[PDB]
Amino acid sequence: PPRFQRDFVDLRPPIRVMQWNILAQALGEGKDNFVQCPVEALKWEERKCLILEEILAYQPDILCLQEVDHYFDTFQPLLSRLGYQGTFFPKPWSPCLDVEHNNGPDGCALFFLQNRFKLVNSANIRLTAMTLKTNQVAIAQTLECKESGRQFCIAVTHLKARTGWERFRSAQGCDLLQNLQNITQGAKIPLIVCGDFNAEPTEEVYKHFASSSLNLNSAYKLLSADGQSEPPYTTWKIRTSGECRHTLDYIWYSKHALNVRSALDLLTEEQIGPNRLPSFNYPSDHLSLVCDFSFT
Ligand SMILES: [Mg+2]
Ligand SMILES: [Mg+2]
Repeated sequence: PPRFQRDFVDLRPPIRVMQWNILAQALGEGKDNFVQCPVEALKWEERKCLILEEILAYQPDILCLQEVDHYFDTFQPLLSRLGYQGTFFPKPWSPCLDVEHNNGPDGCALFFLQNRFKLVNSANIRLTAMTLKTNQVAIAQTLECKESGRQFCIAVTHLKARTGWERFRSAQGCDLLQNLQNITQGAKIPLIVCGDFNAEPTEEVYKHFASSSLNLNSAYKLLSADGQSEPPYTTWKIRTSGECRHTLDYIWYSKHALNVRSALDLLTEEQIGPNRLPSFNYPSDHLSLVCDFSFT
C-alpha cells in the first residue's frame, strides 16, 4: 500500500488538510473502463476499507472529497464515530445515475474534526458559468479554531471534466472565486480551496486562481526544487481511451496568511506499478493530497 511508501516532505496548532477524488463506486465499475485493473479490486467492500484506511493513516483535521456516492451509508456515519462533522452536496445530474445498480448521486463532501473547529457559516454552491446553472458544485464553510479563535474558510469543488470544456471550467472557476470573495469578505478571512479542477496548470481556470486578488498559492508546488512547478501527476491510470497521467488536483491557500508546513509526496513510477491506479492496494485513480498548514 502507498500509505507505507509515501513520505511527508518537511517544508518548515497545525491544521492538516486532505484533498481526494475517491473514485465513485458506480463510476469505477460502470464508466471509467479501467482496462488493466482487476475487476475484483474495484469491489465496494474492498474499496471502502482502503478509503477509510487512507483517512486513518493521515488523520486529517479537514477532509475534502470528490466523487462521493456512499456518503449516507458509509462515510457520514463512520467518520461521525471518529469525531468528524460532515456536509454532502450532490451534483444535480450525477453521472452515477446512468449506471445500473448505482448508489445514488455522487458529489462533494467536506468533513472537519468537531473538537478542533466550530462551524461559523456554510454554503452549498451550484456553480454557474456566466450565470448558466451548471452540473458542478462546491461547498464553502467558515470554521473557527477552538484553541486560537482564528477563523478561516475551507472550500471543496469538482469542476467539469474532459477536453472541450476549457472555457466552461474557466467560467465555473470564476464564479467560485466570486463566491469566495464574498464569503471571505474580500480576503479578510484566510482561505483554503481543495479540488479536482479537471484541468492541468496550462488551463485558463488555473491561471485565474493563480492571478486572483485572493492571493492564492498552490501547495503542491512546494514539492518542486524551486517551488515554482506543479507535480508531474496527481492521477495516473489506464482507460480504454488510453493511459492518462496528469495533474488535476490542487490545494490552494492564502499565501499571505497561511504557511505550508508539509506535503505528502507522490509515488515513483516503480512504486505505483505498471498497471497504475486504482489497484488491489489503492482504491482511487487519484492520489490523495495532504498538507499541514499554520497561520502566519
Ligand atoms: Mg473520476
Ligand atoms: Mg451563485
